[PDB]
Amino acid sequence: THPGHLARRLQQAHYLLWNTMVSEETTSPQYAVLNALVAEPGLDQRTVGERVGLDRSTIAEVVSRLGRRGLLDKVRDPQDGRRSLLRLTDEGLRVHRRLGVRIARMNQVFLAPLAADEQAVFFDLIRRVADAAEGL
Amino acid sequence: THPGHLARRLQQAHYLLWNTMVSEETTSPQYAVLNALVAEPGLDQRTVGERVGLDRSTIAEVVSRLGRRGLLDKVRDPQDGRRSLLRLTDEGLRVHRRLGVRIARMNQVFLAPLAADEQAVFFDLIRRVADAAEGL
Repeated sequence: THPGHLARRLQQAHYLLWNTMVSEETTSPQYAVLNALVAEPGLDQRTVGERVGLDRSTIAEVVSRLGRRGLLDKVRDPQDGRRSLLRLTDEGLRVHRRLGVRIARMNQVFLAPLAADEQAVFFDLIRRVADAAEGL
Repeated sequence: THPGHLARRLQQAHYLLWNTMVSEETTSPQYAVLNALVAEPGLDQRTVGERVGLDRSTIAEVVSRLGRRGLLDKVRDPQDGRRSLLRLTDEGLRVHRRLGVRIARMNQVFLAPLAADEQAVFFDLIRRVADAAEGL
């Protein structure tokens, strides 16, 4: 059987579709940051890292890259000088919108070999397996 | 729904169980190397990397680590001087055997929230999804 092998395949297959149907340039974590900042403009970097579940070094790297692409701006907080506020640029908003449409299409294509009834089973079974393993 | 999120969870859950039920020291790729060398003692490093699907740098790192733990030996090929033959030590064989038993138990526990009929569905659905995505 080999369910460890199968789980890695499933995750890799999703990563492959992200790269072919969403973007070869914007990664999933980068998009999550744009997404968090659409919902909460001006959120500080530390909190943005928390929203998307990234450590301080990875969020620093993501923010630097999005900054260099002109997709977000970073301002030192006027009040607390040792936090930085992040805000999307006009182009960052545009990129977030375009990618969102592609992501929705991509995930529909990912699940498309399954009939609607099977997709619900797919989620149920995988959730039960992941939940039980993480519950020890 | 978010199937990309779910796929990463499933893979992470398996990685968590490997670490708690198999070994915190021997990784999955390291075990795959021991496993390949039980089946084919004396296989060269390049081919071992091919059997387990690792690039030349990752296999080099795995082999160095297993070597330092006294689990495998490396000999320059008498014929072709620029290939290296790998062979498990007595302890490498013992570790492979003990881990194998743990891996079998771990994978049974991983799939255990599912009834036998559901486990077959779990494999069928995930394979269909991964196969279709990798077929573009």
